[PDB]
Amino acid sequence: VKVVVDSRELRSEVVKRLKLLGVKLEVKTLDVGDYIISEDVAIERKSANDLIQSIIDGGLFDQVKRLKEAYSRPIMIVEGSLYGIRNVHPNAIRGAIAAVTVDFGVPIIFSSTPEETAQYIFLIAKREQEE
Amino acid sequence: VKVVVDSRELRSEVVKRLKLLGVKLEVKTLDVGDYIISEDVAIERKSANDLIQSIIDGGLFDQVKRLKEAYSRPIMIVEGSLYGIRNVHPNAIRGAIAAVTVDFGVPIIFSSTPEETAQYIFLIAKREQEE
Repeated sequence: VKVVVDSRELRSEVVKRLKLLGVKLEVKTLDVGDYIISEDVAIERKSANDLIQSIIDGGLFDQVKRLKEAYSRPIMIVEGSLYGIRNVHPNAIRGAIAAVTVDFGVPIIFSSTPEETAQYIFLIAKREQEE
Repeated sequence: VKVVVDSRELRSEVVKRLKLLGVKLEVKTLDVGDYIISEDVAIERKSANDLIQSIIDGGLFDQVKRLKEAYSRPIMIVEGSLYGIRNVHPNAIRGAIAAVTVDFGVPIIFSSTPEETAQYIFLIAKREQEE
């Protein structure tokens, strides 16, 4: 399987696992997206803390808009637990999640670790190659 | 906000919280779906254990198919943690999740408790009423 990865992700643990899984990576500096699977499928990796921060600063919807305008089938992988992070009401997180997945129609898959994020990227890429 | 609930959910903790939130419920016996928000939006509540079981028995995709054929904008809320449940490889769960959200295009929102499931149903219903 072949995956294009944005330069900023190069030395991440995600890339390490993708390489262990035998994925062939092509590095590029992308204006949008972190991992490109096909001309239509792109993945944006976001830590739970960054998701919450983007909700606090009201920048999440602009981000999703940009992802959708660049790829017809974008996917967001939120990495890390969203529970236990105070300073923000649960409804603020829930509301944002519902908005992105149901309104914007962009899937928000949850990963517990960078290794799991890599496993998701791998299985999606494999299905793409077969498809 | 008004929500139609399937009879089998009547005495759940989800319904208890929806009532506390001031939601007006209409009970019906639905052939598909557990909570109906609009003519287009329906929600299927599934425990983590039942999701895993449906993957084991290969019945998940048939279930999603039926949800989609009944409602144009179906939503699945998986309640409970999917981690720590052996007898099934993580990739089996990940693969199923990716398939439903990306391939079938049905959002899979994750809830930690029946109370959280109710909070999601509530905020979605409210946005529907306003919309």
